[PDB]
Amino acid sequence: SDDPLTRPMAVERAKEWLAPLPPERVFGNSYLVGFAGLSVALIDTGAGLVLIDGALPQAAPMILSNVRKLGFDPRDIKFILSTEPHYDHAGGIAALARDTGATVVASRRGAEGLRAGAHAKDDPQFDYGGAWPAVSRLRVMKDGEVLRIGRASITAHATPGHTMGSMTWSWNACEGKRCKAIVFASSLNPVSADRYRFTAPSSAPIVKGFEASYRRMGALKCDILISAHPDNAGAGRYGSGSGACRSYAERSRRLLAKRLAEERRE
Ligand SMILES: [Zn+2]
Ligand SMILES: [Zn+2]
Repeated sequence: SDDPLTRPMAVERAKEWLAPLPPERVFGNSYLVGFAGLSVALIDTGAGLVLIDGALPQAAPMILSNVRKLGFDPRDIKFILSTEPHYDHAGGIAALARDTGATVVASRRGAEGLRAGAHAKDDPQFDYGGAWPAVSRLRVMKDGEVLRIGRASITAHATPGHTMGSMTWSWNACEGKRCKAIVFASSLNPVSADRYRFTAPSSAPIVKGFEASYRRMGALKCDILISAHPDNAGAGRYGSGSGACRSYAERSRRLLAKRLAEERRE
């Protein structure tokens, strides 16, 4: 069995990214089933399960194992939400969709990258090239659109900048009468291949994209923040409490400012 959808990528970086963690309940019906360096969430909606992201291709079996350790059947995963079409977050999604029958859910631009399993021309990391497992079974959400399943309501928020189709997901998780607003934030890291310039006129959609993302992340109700790379939000697997999403955005803003200045230095 040479499985195209799980054949490993980035095996050296994966030693850190995929370091194991026990799966844990976040709050309510919502759980973490990812790794030390890459977040994967699992929502039990009462009418099926929803996963958020899929890590690397070889992570798909590890994710399904974690889902089982929590007592769930992966055959009940109905949707896999995608924050971005890069192989460290989408790499395992095709395998997960194959094995579960789930529909993959993304932004319009995100879906285009998922279908291709390759970088789009306006992706800051286009020049890195490469290919990763492509996805075909795709549902596009518009910015502000809500996915309702079981008793859960998940809102899609376009949060471009890292790529044009990067997308953040929010929903409420409840325990008895107490509910918390959870945000699973796409990366906002301004990184690129070597020759890419964020200050080029052709990059303006990406830079205006970051500005819209900062405004969105400042507006969200955000009792709990799960960052696609959890170290971007700090120590531990998620951050909580007033201000988390705003701090996350400010971190990105500071990195972007530093990057723009770097490009404007002689
Ligand atoms: Zn990325
Ligand atoms: Zn990433």
